[PDB]
Amino acid sequence: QSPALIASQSSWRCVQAHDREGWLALMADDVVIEDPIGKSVTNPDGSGIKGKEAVGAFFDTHIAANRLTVTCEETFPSSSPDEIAHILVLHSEFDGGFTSEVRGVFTYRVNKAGLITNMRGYWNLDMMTFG
Amino acid sequence: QSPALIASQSSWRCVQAHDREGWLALMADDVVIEDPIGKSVTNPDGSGIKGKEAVGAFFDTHIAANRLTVTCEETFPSSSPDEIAHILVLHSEFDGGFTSEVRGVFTYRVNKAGLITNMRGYWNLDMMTFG
Ligand SMILES: CCCCCCCCCCCC[N+](C)(C)[O-]
Repeated sequence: QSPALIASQSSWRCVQAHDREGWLALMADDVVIEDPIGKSVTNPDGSGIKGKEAVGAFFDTHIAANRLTVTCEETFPSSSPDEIAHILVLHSEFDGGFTSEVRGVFTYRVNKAGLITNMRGYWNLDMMTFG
Repeated sequence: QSPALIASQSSWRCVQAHDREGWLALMADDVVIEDPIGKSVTNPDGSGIKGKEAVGAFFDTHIAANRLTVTCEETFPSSSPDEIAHILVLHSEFDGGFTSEVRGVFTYRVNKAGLITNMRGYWNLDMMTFG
């Protein structure tokens, strides 16, 4: 498996399993998570979640006590072992009850070491479904 | 329509019409086209095709003698009006009836003037089909 595919697959696994230290272990010190790209509830100023401290902070307040499910519908390798794209379905479940789901394209970049430098999501709240 | 969506649709129109100057007019002077991301036939050194002079040369090489079609299977807005992703199928025909086809994720970014700064493709020669 390419470094990008390993990292993205390991990323989904840690998040779903609520593995804080495993998730952060996948990340470069200079990581930027734009989920989604542009201004949204999960990217308030559009500049993304920047650095492992911020990423852990996000996990703590927004993943720790919430159920998240990630379904990979399709994977698109590039001609670089370090860059990859996927069609993912994100399903979130807050206690007690409120659900949201969104389907979008997600891009990942890793550095030479195989650590995630970028995760970028193409979706918006107009595309989201609620229950 | 968003600037990103407008620019991407216009890119498809220009390339299919062999409109070299119209295509270049959609681009920022700092444009980088990575089709695909990473080293390949259409990205010789993996650093992409950089700037309008180089893009014009790329057009002369890979588009001017290509019966090229672009089919948009699906579009994925982000939360930025300036960034968007699509699943595209690019069908080429060249030199006496050779045909190639690739289906992949293509991301586009525009600047504040709505001009394309980045076009990036997730595909590799291994996912290409022929005839
Ligand atoms: C079998 C190898 C042939 C190389 C594939 C043909 C290159 C076509 C490039 C068409 C232009 C693509 N794009 C994204 C700029 O529109």
